[PDB]
Amino acid sequence: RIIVDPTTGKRYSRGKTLGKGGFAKCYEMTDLTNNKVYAAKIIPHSRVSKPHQREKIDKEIELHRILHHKHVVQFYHYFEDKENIYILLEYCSRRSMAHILKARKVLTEPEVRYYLRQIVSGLKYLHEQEILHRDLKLGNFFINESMELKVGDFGLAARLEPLEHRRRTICGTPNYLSPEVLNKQGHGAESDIWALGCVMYTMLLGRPPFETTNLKETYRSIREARYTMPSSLLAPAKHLIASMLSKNPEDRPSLDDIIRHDFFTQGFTPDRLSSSCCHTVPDF
Ligand SMILES: CC[C@@H]1C(=O)N(C)c2cnc(-c3ccc[nH]3)nc2N1C1CCCC1
Repeated sequence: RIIVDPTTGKRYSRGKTLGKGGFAKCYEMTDLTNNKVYAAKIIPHSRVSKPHQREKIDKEIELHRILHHKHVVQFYHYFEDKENIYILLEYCSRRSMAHILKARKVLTEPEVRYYLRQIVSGLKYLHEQEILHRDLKLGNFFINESMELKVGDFGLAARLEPLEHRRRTICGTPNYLSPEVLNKQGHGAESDIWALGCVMYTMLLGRPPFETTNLKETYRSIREARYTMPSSLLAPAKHLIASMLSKNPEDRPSLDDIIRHDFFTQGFTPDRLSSSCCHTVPDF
């Protein structure tokens, strides 16, 4: 099916569906004037009839469209017609880390380093733009044909705010509540670091350190920041976790500290991961 941008003339061809993405039905979409394929979110205006949800996509678009980095999903273009909003994004043929971890249960340490370095690279870029991601999770780490990771889905993302004027209410329903957010202190860069600690734990163990139901009954455990540290973890992995999930956000490492931790520096990390790793545990 041909889709024409009524503002420009520009023609696109819609391919196969890629699945549901919240407000969006997602599809392959080819720009006919370079012949490049994008992963597109197609959102009917009906799904955004309320002013707040209209503001929600507008914000996502506004923030995403200015980002350009190798480990951030590349925003291509957006337009609207009478029926839909179209957001064309970098096509990532190997799905997400959520799909990979579902298949693998647990990843090897060199793989954890491989993926984490790339997450840190993209997050660094974001934090220097003073943009907070606010929903870092495995499902938002998109993987391309060449096994390269891109951080995406900027649907809870916001610009950084000083504590004195900051939003103190929970924004959306993220995968990993910090202590500070649960203490009504709002979400800072350190809250993304939380969230990375939770990610690393999950990559190595296959389950999160705290419940992810976001039920009020879970709040005390998180805000204590007391959890099980399984013995199966190697010492450096344990130590790095342990710092990222510091109770006081001020005690958590910087992004530069994180990639220079013994967990990264004292182990093998290979330059390129094979696609078999979506599948099968790699060779020693
Ligand atoms: C468009 C939303 C999300 C996404 O944000 N990107 C960048 C993406 C890239 N490639 C793909 C992709 C290429 C081949 C299959 N999916 N998918 C992406 N998704 C999916 C679509 C359905 C749920 C999340």
